[PDB]
Amino acid sequence: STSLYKAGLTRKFFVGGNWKMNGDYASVDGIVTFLNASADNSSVDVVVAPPAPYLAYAKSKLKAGVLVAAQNCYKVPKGAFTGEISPAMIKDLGLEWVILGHSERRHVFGESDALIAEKTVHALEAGIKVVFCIGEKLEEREAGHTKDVNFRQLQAIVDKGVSWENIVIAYEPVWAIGTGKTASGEQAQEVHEWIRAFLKEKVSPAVADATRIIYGGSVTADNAAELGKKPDIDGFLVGGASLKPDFVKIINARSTA
Amino acid sequence: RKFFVGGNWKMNGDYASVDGIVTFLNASADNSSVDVVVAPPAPYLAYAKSKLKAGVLVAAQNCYKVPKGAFTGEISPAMIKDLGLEWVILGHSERRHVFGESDALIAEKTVHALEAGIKVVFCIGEKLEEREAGHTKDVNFRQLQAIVDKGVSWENIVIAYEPVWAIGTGKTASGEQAQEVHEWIRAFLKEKVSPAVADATRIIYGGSVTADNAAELGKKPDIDGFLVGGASLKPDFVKIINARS
Repeated sequence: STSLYKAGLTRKFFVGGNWKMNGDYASVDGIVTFLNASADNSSVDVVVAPPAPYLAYAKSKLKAGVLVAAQNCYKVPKGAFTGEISPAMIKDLGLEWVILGHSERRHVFGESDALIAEKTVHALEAGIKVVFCIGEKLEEREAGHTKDVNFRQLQAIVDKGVSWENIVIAYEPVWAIGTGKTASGEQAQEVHEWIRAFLKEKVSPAVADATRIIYGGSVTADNAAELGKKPDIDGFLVGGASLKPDFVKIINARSTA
Repeated sequence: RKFFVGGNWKMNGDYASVDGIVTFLNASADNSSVDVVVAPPAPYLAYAKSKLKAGVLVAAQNCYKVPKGAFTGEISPAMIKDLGLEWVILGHSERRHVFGESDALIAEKTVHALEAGIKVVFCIGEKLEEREAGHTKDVNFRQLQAIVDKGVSWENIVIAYEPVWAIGTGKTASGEQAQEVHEWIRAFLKEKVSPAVADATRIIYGGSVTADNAAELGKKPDIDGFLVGGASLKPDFVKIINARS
């Protein structure tokens, strides 16, 4: 059940920017410009996810401090899957990150827990790191099933026997995505504590304290500092605000003072 | 109707293998009587566009129904155009049956893509069980009726008939089977749209097309080209492009 003890600050912070279906050469140029000019908050792993057609472009222009990730991928390296990309391609492009299980993939494009778990297992085997997304819908939280949803989504990869060194868990309540309805620091902290409790029992105390757990869902330059006060929130997954200069303010808010 | 040959690389490719394909394609001379389009995986679209001779156009393997928005993992016609491309494959069997894209979603994608000013290779095809049950005509017509219902125009649409049972199995449709379906498709277009559209719309065949059968399939008058998967990854793809030469 939902643990109570707060974690110590023993994990490297993480701030990811998911551009979603946004971007063209000109706008990507603009983003890369403010990202490169930003201070190199070495205390924070910074990752951005451009749409597939702009992955190589972004990597060629970004400073070493900003890593590039794919927004999704499939479960085999090569094959007859029109419209899909694989970890092999991600590696070929010189990238080492991928976002899997994003709310939009699960609820707009119907990706199942099983599929997402298979993708995760394969991506990890390939040597790429994964930002594993989980989260409940408003009706589910109101029915008191926040824990049940997150448990199932996480158990899906535990059952596949994945290792956790290269996994960053992103808790993103569906109701907070692009709605401005940000979870309160308290609400987020309690879910993150529960997630660590889950990891402690399902895996090990070591994994629980080493695994980064970031919050996503209407994170803005104005609430980042406030949310970052919670020891169990190791960073954020940013959507809309990752397309603007405010993304830098969010990174600065998370970095060591 | 000018011959149309498309190469769908599907989820295949890295810089090295893409370079190999670009090499044999660039080595070939252009054929005035054949339009050639290849569809690289999304991460290599720009790379392929910069490396390929002007005679070969690049197409995206899929896209969504809005120009921009919160749809992680999706690309749009706006991006396709920004990349300098003018083609997209929609409704491919793998999207419909492996990733569950509905007839309605595909029709909406098609409407949006055409509105954006890009051309569409609209894919349709029945499964083995549907053909055995006598619904080849029904299934293919239903998939087409979906865009007819949306009121799309057809000047920028190439129809790709690819029976599911013939994809990557080596179980190629015979020339007679394909010709029969393409004739039905034109009848559908002549009735639902117009005689002009029925005669102008290019209908290409896909499903285990190889250098061994392309020449023979190409002799059927209602087949206006091919959509090639596995065979598009090797040099003999050029023999398919020149199927009517």
